[PDB]
Amino acid sequence: HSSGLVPRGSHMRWISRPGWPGHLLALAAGALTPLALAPFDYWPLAILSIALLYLGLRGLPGKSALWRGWWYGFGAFGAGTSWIYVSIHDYGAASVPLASLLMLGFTAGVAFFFALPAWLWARCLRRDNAPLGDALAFAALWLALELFRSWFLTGFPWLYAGYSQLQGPLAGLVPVGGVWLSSFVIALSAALLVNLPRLFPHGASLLLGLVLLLGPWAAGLYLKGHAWTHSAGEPLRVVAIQGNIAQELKWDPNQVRAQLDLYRDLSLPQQDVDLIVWPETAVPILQDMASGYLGAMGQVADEKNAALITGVPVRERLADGKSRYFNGITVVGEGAGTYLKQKLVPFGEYVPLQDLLRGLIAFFDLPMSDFARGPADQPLLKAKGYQIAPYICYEVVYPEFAAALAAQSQVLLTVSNDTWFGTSIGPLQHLQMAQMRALESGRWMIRATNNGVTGLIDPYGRIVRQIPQFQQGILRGEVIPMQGLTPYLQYRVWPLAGLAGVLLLWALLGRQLRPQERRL
Ligand SMILES: CCCCCCCC/C=C\CCCCCCCC(=O)OC[C@H](O)CO
Ligand SMILES: CCCCCCCC/C=C\CCCCCCCC(=O)OC[C@H](O)CO
Ligand SMILES: CCCCCCCC/C=C\CCCCCCCC(=O)OC[C@H](O)CO
Ligand SMILES: CCCCCCCC/C=C\CCCCCCCC(=O)OC[C@H](O)CO
Ligand SMILES: *C(=S)NCCCCCCCCCCCCC
Repeated sequence: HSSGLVPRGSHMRWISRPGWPGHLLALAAGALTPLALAPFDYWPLAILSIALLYLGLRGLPGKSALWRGWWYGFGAFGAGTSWIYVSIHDYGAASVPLASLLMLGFTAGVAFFFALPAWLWARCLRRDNAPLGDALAFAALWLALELFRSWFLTGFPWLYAGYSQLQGPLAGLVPVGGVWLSSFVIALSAALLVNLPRLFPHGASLLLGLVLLLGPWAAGLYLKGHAWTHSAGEPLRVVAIQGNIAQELKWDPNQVRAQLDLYRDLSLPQQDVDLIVWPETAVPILQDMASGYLGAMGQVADEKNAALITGVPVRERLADGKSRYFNGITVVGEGAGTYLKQKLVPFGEYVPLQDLLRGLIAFFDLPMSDFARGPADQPLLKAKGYQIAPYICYEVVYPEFAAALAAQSQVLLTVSNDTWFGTSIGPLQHLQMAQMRALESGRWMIRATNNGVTGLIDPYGRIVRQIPQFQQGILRGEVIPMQGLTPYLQYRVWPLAGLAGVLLLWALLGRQLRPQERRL
């Protein structure tokens, strides 16, 4: 049998005990997670962060476990996504005290994405006396935890631990089970290293712990660089245009026309290529009222035997009066199709509780928007006879959602505007998650940005071609259409999710099961 409590005199009990020291370690532990992500990319920190949290929950009761999970999550988001403050301050025009209070509220609320599972772990799931089962149960809890984060309210799938393995040794597992399997193995390892000393007395158990600990790592390295997809056709020559049109939230007539003339003038001279791509809302005019600018741009592409792909605000006139808006992208030239954004950022593209909050937002002079969600099932964009999966801005962040469109495609395309966050680590984290989509999908991704990290991503998630951010530039490069299905795109989460459900159900039942001192 095993208690698990560290022997007295080791200076390690405060970690797993109720009180402020254990919470402060958890706060710092959570703050490691951005370190393991881009741009720092110290991926072993991801294991340490989770290992520290797992250890800090060992003896803990439910009420203090909940708050210790809140402190961990507060450190993760307070350090990992605090960069959201830049958009609110610099482009929302809010003062620093105001913007600080908003971000303080946000990360304190978002920190409950780690508080709730911690509380669930303590009250119902944790088995301190079974080291091997506890590690599996914790890993399977980590999956549920991130899966829940993708779904709840609108979802905030930021800082998944799995993204640290994009260029890490576990990159071989990402095409197999997605970012989900990557997070699962990082948590599983982290709990095994904690409980590994407890298996030293026992040979067979320790051996089994070592296979579970290092087996998947070996499997990830063995599968690193393996191509599950095959060439579908001749390479496409791609030109992406990055015009640092200063974001003006008050959108004014004289700067609009200079946008239309900037993107045109930059496209014409480019010697013939297969694809011209423009970033998010590259043409600022509504789709219906830009027939002239759009129509001319198609013939310019036609003379260049090319397809032009650009983001454009799209309007829908209802039967009664006023319109409805969408953040769309459309294709002209050698191609067709128009895609409408489905995932909308709350408080950026729309107001989630507009009736109460509208007046409140207005008194503090905060920007508001009224974009609407795209339909459930939309066709893919067509360009030179190929199926191009479209992603606008942070739709790339939702892995299950991305996989549905990534399948049934031969190339991946995203246009996004990272201007809002400036020189912070947001755009790099955002970009990193875009590369994971290429690695899960075994497809090339074209990423054109209004100003931040435009590039071409090979099917291994590696950035083969890119241009400097924060300056006007053009990216010339070649991407290859891809055929075939990765295992992750074939089966998605369900194989791993079912395994996790079993492990959670086992732990839940096994925690309360009589250990062969049966009453019957
Ligand atoms: C003591 C138990 C033994 C275990 C080993 C020691 C554990 C503590 C080690 C490091 C935590 C301190 C890290 C401080 C928090 C990370 C720094 C940070 O958050 O920087 C992110 C930055 O804000 C992005 O812009
Ligand atoms: C910085 C916070 C200090 C707290 C740490 C105290 C205990 C360290 C625990 C485990 C090893 C983590 C150290 C790993 C060093 C970084 C990993 C690395 O070398 O990555 C290279 C980089 O990713 C190329 O881009
Ligand atoms: C979801 C968005 C958040 C909505 C609200 C979520 C729950 C808020 C509960 C209390 C708020 C004020 C907390 C006051 C501090 C509570 C301290 C406490 O309970 O400590 C117990 C101790 O840790 C055990 O030993
Ligand atoms: C370990 C402690 C973790 C918690 C930390 C505090 C969390 C409090 C919440 C919001 C603070 C609002 C201020 C956020 C300031 C971030 C500013 C920022 O990241 O800007 C990047 C800059 O542009 C790069 O050049
Ligand atoms: C294009 S949309 N890129 C912008 C990325 C914005 C990141 C900000 C995310 C804020 C989401 C909060 C939702 C809260 C859910 C509970």
